[PDB]
Amino acid sequence: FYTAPSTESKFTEVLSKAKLQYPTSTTVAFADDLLDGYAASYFYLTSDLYMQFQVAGSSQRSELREMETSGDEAAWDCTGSTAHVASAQIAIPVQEDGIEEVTILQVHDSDVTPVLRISWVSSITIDGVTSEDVVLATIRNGIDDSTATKTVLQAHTTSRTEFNINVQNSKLSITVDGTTELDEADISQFDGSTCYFKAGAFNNNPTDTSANARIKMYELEWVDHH
Ligand SMILES: O=C(O)[C@H]1O[C@@H](O[C@H]2[C@H](O)[C@H](O)[C@H](O)O[C@@H]2C(=O)O)[C@@H](O)[C@@H](O)[C@@H]1O
Repeated sequence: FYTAPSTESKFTEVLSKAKLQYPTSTTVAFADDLLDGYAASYFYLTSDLYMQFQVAGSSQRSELREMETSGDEAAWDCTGSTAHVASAQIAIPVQEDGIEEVTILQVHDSDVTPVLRISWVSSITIDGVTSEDVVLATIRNGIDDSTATKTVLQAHTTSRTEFNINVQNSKLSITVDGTTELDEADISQFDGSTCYFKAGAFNNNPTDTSANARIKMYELEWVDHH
């Protein structure tokens, strides 16, 4: 009794270029599975046509991982001259009690390091400034450095919001509803790495391991160019 996101043509291309991971890193549905009507409590189309991801547990995820239509995994040069762009229209609902951070978009390297996470956070303190209920960009400072540079992008709203990630020439930019909120952040620390996009709900440090994080996407696409 779940409608598949594949029933909406606006998702055909991204699903053809994705695989779904749930609840950890193992793939539960490949592109062909997704295109053939895959749907479950953790991944389904709502009545008003959002692709909704839902998951409970610490560091558990319901997440799409960028793929090539060939079936190759996406593995583009993180710092190369070819622009890689991810665009999404995301409605972040008020999260259930005990949900503290939910990652909704990533640039991830082809090993174990997220280059960028865009996440909702209940709270965050950056250089002495605490912000409540915001959308955050987190860029890891290196593969061998567990620390990250964090940037507030937006006050959380339930309204559908346009996010754009543009990666090119060792820099990364983020726009929110068309306004630049992170302007050519350096990611040269991933020279020599390959990268891919992810999108969905990835539940970070919940205080209630039973609560469900929940994220809705009205549009989603990832492209490259030159
Ligand atoms: O909480 C920390 O100690 C560090 O977490 C970092 O983000 C994590 C994130 O919580 C997820 O587990 C993800 O899978 O891996 C990320 C990682 O880079 O290890 C950063 O938030 C960092 O600022 C924290 O120091």
